[PDB]
Amino acid sequence: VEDVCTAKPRDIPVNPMCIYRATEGQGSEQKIPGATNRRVWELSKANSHFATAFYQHLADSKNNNDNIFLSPLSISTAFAMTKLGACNNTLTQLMEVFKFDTISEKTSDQIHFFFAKLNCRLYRKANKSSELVSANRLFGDKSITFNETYQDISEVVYGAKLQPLDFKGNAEQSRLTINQWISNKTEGRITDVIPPQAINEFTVLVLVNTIYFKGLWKSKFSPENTRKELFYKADGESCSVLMMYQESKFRYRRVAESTQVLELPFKGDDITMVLILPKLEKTLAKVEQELTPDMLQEWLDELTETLLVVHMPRFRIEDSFSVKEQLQDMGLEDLFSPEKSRLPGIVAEGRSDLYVSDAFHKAFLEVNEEGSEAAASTVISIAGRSRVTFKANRPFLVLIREVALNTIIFMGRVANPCVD
Repeated sequence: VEDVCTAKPRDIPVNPMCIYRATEGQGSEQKIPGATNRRVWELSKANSHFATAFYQHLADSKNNNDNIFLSPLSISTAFAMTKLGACNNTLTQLMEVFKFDTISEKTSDQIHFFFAKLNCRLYRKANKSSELVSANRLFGDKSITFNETYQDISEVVYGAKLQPLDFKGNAEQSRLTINQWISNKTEGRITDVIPPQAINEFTVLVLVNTIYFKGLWKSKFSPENTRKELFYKADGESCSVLMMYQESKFRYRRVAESTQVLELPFKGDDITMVLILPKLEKTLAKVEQELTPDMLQEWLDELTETLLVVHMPRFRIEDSFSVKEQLQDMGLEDLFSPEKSRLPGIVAEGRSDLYVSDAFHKAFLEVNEEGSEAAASTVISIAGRSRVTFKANRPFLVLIREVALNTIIFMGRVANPCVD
């Protein structure tokens, strides 16, 4: 069994309460993937536009000397899970902000199928490759009878089991139970996401998503060619880092405005790490400000195995934030206003007032001699009740693609590596 996605020949129970809907029309392409639904391609593309669109926004909100790291795929999954229960305008905005309107189908109900199609085609049993894994769960207050078909399109399409907690009474204790589920599901890395008073008396459903990844480098680094070196911080100050070094053949190009893009694949070429180390004289800010997921030229043009002598800090960056600030700026407004939020698919017995009170995300990355472990979580809580050389020793951005499907699984700016 490997879920609904590729059952046998098949069909799924997907039909929520409301449906939205003319697509983007120009571009929003497909890799000449003549196959029935090769929508999953345009889903990954839509998803990756939101990833760039969400980073450009978060990076602007974040002081340039801070590290950023998120898993745009975690963020698109946890909200497409919530768009099941949405309706009317809340739905027009979830389709619009997360770019789901770009997938060429005429109806929002379809996107859910295509997400289970790309998820099955992503966390698959790769007994060589790596460890890319996800776990979605819907925890709701024991006292609310939840909507039965919600409950189930979630079992099928997202693998999200309902778990009753006693939010209403024992909410502080309930926060500890979800926070620990996330710990377990990310191999103890994304610890305590949900901040101290985020869940209380009136939380109806907390829904959580996770994504964990471990991968060994193809071309490992030697613990002996690991000297300390200065990393010249984003602010022009510097710190001592344990800087890894190796000589190898790797995909590479020096792209627009001498912004070097390296791809270092993990064990058995499915997942890679992309590093964008922009020239000395530039500022990573510029390259952050003009990022466009249709700058995939950058990525796909370095199919030129090139002999690098690579220097790279081994670091550990950990980060968390509120997706509610930046999504509001992105345009998702109705979903968070108790006034304007329309979500009738989630509750049966009340069915009405529910809104997203806050929405969190925490992330992790340890890159090191033998490989890297990344982890990520999102919980959206809802309430209402009813010898060329590439010496990366200065800030750079990090992508972690899953090549086959092209899905930016994680994205970051390691701007200060001498943190733990």
